[PDB]
Amino acid sequence: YVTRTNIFYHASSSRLLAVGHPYFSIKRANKTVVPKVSGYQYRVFKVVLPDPNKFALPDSSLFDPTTQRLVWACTGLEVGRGQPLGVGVSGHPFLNKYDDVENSGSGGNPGQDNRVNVGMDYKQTQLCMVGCAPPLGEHWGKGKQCTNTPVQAGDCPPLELITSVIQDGDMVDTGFGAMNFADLQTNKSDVPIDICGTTCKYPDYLQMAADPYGDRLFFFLRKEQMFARHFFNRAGEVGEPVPDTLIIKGSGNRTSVGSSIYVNTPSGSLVSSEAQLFNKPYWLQKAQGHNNGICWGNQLFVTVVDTTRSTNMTLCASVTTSSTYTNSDYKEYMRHVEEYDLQFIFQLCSITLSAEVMAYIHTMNPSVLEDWNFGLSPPPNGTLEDTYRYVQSQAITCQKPTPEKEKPDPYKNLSFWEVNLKEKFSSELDQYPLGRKFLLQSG
Amino acid sequence: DAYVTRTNIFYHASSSRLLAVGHPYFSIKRANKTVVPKVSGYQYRVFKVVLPDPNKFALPDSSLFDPTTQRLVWACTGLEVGRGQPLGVGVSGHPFLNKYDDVENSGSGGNPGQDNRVNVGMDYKQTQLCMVGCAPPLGEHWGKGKQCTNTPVQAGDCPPLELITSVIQDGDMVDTGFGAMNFADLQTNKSDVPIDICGTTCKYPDYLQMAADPYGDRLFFFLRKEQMFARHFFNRAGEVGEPVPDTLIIKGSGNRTSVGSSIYVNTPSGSLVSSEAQLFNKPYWLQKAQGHNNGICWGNQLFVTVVDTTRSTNMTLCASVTTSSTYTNSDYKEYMRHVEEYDLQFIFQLCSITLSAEVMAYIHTMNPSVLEDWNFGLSPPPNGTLEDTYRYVQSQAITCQKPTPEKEKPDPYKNLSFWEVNLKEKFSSELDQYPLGRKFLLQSG
Amino acid sequence: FGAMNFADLQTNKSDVPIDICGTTCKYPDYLQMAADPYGDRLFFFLRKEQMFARHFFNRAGEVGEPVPDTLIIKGSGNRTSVGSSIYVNT
Repeated sequence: YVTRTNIFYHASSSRLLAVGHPYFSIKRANKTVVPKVSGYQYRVFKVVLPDPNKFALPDSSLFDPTTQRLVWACTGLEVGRGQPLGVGVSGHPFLNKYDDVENSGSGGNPGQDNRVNVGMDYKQTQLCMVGCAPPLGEHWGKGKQCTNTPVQAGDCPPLELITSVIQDGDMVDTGFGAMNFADLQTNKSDVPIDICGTTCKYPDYLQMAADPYGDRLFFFLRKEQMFARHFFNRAGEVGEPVPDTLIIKGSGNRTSVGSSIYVNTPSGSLVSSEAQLFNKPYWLQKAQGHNNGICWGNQLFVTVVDTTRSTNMTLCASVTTSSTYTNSDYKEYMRHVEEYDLQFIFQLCSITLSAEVMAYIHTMNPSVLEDWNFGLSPPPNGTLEDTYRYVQSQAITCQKPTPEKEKPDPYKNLSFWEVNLKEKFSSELDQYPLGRKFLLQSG
Repeated sequence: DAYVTRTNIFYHASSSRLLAVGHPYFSIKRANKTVVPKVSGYQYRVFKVVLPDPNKFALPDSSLFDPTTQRLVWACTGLEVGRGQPLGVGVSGHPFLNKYDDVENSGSGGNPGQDNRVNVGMDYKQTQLCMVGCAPPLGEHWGKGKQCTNTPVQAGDCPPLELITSVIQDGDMVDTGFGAMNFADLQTNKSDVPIDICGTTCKYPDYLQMAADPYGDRLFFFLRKEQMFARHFFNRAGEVGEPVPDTLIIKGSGNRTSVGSSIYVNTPSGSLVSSEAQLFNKPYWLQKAQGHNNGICWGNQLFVTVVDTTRSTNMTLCASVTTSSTYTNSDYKEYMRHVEEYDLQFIFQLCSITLSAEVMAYIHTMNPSVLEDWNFGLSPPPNGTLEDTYRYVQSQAITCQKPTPEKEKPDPYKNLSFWEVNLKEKFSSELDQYPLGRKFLLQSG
Repeated sequence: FGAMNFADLQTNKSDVPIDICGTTCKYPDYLQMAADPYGDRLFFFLRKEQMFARHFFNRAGEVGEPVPDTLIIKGSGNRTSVGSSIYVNT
């Protein structure tokens, strides 16, 4: 039903800032000096693009400027990523830990504060997600216990699966679960320090496969490998005693209980250069969903998260410039670099205009009708109803801080990294490389 | 399969979600009942699919088929496992293990027993599999205790073994490769294996036994992937039992007149995940099956078994019964659960049958107990036939117990238990606005 | 380890091996070469690299900036001492 056009463009930025501290965000209450800039953080970008009915087109002899609209059609998609390779690492300098359970006979008596410096690697991961609708991240928090008996602190609760949109800055889980280590962990010491202040996420694809619009997902790959290195313990008491059915009470020191909690050790394998999905161009020559290149609002969502170039930088600075070697010479400083760019090739679609397909987009999305004009008057939404909002000689209806004002813009508290490229088009494409790579593909 | 006609009717089904969490190692409960059962990654996954009768739905045309002759049924086309968790393995062990010491890097030799039980946690082997069929599958493990019995038994003899072909119930742990055998029976130490394996039974499927009956009620799809490597080596602690023959060894004096370890124990291990090596969310298409059964839910009913190790993570959270204090090791008490996620995405084809005598003979061959659900099976001579003379011997207070013949066999497996799912309700004609029903067009072309 | 003038950024001259103590490592990009519309610096390229992590090590000296007092739970007595969160990949 769409009108496939004839002319293709391209835009790209030149660079994208991401440099600074991997471990955490040091920020004064007056001002921020550097955010937590880490490789493991989710990297979501949104470009803003212009509108093709806004940009005047001189070769418009195909279509009449009243009976038709115009929308872009994203065709060629390409991820720019150009840093040197290398693994990063984090940890916790104070970890609840008895010993290696693998080669040890029994454990000592838990006294006070066996929290020591252990610093651990993470997994391989590379991914991509492209659309004109934001993606959903699925995480958990503690389920509220139901009021049958009063609970004491120190309990196992159940757990609610929480759907949320994905921000920037939050990190991916490393097989430790999309769970609130803010809420569920309560000691601030059991998981590493990079994540202990927050929670981690993961995208659920099957509910993401459950949309009729197609505008949220049409193209997606993944790699993500991992193995487990070691087996250690926690340090503390156990809220659940293991039963005496399948165990035997011993004698002597064996009557003193050993560790029941075991912890794993997530760990990365060898890296690969060849297996990277970066800088291989992709095209929706055919769609898998309901978005046949029809991105809306001149808006794009991209999220690509990587662990491969994750190396964090070491740098020191002298304090006294001493001659004979001391330990009081150099104060430490830790940063970590990231660098990306985005490269995209497009098409157009001139929309045939009736009220039926004007009723189509409302059945897809009602928000962008605010600028999709057609004549603003005859969407006749009005039908018969009693009254909710429009009878105000007030007397029962009141002071109302919340009810209708915080809801209509959903993404304002969604804090994520942004990109503004509303002028970077290109008519001819022999002067741009990846379109020339397309030019042999088109022939 | 050449007696039915492949129709043109194709629908879609969908289960939305299946939330399931629980403690990994054992089940927590009071004395009464379980609200929080033992859930972990390595339990076998027995399920039941339930489909409604196709004749009771108003199919769009009534002329191409005839209900007075035949009673059509669903037929399967292509299904897949929609696994949905972040990838990761969670491990366990047993806090009191039977062991001398390590044999690999033998620093010094041991002397047996004296109760030095060992806390060692280790990983497992890896599996991935999928298995379907209109009848639930049959697994195996080993048994103990019976012989031809000519000789008496002393304290602690050697028993022979016995293979137990048995059904898989859900919650049964899949083995780490040790042995499909009753650990409650053969492992009397109650200490030697990890904690969820100490009392229960691990089992395993026999695929050639699935290849035995040539119908195919237990198999028409069969895909697999497993990997394996063992890291280091152990002993046990105890007594030798059967001694090694010294007829080829040469003994020695000093401390070496004493016996060393003869019992030698592996420590198996797992390799990394390979996310391209999985088999989930890839649409599977079989135009030609492997048994006589070309994908028919005989019973309007199916059985799927798929066990994961990739998303086998354990999960922790810390909690202090204390309000706040200066930090000791006596502050927090710990709790463990284990997340799970499974969903099913289901495409079928309505298939017509025809009624003939050898047809209704063959249903009595296949499962004779099922035609009573069908309606056009009527016996014109009576089966009750007034042998009891239609219940009038005298009924001398028979009324109280007259109803004790109610009805028998309403379930073939009453004591068998497993988790399942209702699917009487999730159907639609045009699957195109559903996911993967557009991928129906790809394979068809 | 990084694309830097290391002897500038490290005044210790002892936190890296020898051939990077007073030198400066570089690494070729692709994209600026991809950006040029002439290609006198690019017409055919390829690469292959493998790496994994052996160990984790530390550095000793003046401490850095710790967390803002809440993600730490303060140790007791001997455990009051806090050290190198400098996490050395290998």
